[PDB]
Amino acid sequence: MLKQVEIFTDGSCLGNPGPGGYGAILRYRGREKTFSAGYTRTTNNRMELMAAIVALEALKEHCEVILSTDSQYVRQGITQWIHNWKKRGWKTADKKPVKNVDLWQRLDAALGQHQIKWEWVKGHAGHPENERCAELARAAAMNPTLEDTGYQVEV
Repeated sequence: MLKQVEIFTDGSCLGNPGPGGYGAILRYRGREKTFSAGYTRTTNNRMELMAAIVALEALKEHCEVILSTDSQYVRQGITQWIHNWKKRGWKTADKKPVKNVDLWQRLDAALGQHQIKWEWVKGHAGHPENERCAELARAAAMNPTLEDTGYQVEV
């Protein structure tokens, strides 16, 4: 039994906007849970974020997590953006809502419930788990069955 929750995530999109999907593997309690869904019209950035959201919202209790992902998008947000966006009420320099605020807020809400350690990996050098996430993400993108109601073109 592992003493830390381990999450692996990836997302993929066939357009901008186009069919996308995500794959996330969660090692928790003593089980390995795999999550994957496809959206008819979305973006690659929204799928990377959606993959982390889904895994984290699957945790019912406060946990110690290690999230491994190659998303530059998540990495940039976690490390350079989110802290300053919160100070600014989630507005850009020109006072408009930040792009994908819906998902960033939803991620934020999940983050604050656990003790997380982020593992930024190189796509070309991932764990077999990262590689499976991509497979899942790809498959999902060829069979979308959900609507990304949050997706906008505007902001």
